[PDB]
Amino acid sequence: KVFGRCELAAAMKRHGLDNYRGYSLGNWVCAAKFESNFNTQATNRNTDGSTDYGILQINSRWWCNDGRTPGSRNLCNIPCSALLSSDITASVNCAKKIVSDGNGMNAWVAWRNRCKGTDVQAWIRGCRL
Ligand code: NA
Ligand code: NA
Ligand code: NA
Ligand code: NA
Ligand code: NA
Repeated sequence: KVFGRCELAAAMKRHGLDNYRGYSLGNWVCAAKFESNFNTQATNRNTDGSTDYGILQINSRWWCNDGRTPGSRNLCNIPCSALLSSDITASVNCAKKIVSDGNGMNAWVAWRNRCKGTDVQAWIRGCRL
């Protein structure tokens, strides 16, 4: 599923990401834009044999099991395929596990480069959220 900006913002809001560990909603929308272009089916293969999955391009080395990232972990206790669903539950829950504290969004390089230190409120503008 390819979400619209405000559509994803609203879903992320419903799922509790607004001000999660102090990160306002726009942060998460901004990260998703530059990680996946709001496409739940986004995948990226890395040279280390890991893969990034879903709206937030969550990586298989640590966070999910894809059965092909040898010697890796699954801290979200999910198959990585769960991160490709139109149902954003698994991606949100896993994102919350990644951000386990208030510097946690540094995990996403795209967030660091495109969102951190920015007025992320623009990401929810026009959404009435
Ligand atoms: Na929802
Ligand atoms: Na893994
Ligand atoms: Na797979
Ligand atoms: Na899917
Ligand atoms: Na930006």
